[PDB]
Amino acid sequence: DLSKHPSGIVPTLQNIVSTVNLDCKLDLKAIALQARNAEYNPKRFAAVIMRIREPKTTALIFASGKMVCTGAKSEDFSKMAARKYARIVQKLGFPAKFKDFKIQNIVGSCDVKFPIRLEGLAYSHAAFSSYEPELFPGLIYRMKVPKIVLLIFVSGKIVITGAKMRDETYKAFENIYPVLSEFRKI
DNA sequence: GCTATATAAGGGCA
DNA sequence: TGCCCTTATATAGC
Repeated sequence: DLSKHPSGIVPTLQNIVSTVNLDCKLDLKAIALQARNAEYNPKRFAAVIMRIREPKTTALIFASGKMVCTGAKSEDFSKMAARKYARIVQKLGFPAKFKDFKIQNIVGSCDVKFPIRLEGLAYSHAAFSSYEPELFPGLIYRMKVPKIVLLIFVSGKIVITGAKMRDETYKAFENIYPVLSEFRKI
């Protein structure tokens, strides 16, 4: 699909974070007692942690009725898993709705299949880069348009994060592609 | 396991 | 105020 992805590479979506408002106060201890695949340690974190096999995800359910869903490989899968959780809560006795579902972070990654001269890339783009190999082996590239953060490795492996729309993930990778090429390690 | 990245939700505390 | 708490996930040298 060289028309949409000129580099001929499509970043793989790895993790999606979403939120939804169940729109009802939830008794968390009641839920932690009735729910099987759930864990709740208020002294550690103020949320019940639930999980489902398909789509493989984890939800953080708060007393406020708010809910975080993480782990899905796509946006649809995240909405889908979010709905299965809402229905679990519904079946637990709370008048749970599904208000304001929103994708909050999309995580993707790809392999350009060639090593990068991270120091040169960093040096040529100081304004956007943070490369301190002794702290983290990857170059932290904070792209301005779109506002996306890329983790660039010597191996040619790239992690694109911070997107709320998958096109931001694709766009960021397309913008960075010619840059990675410019600093290919020979 | 850790280091780092983005992100939401909450309680708790300087 | 504002930071960390926790969860997921790719990446990789500790």
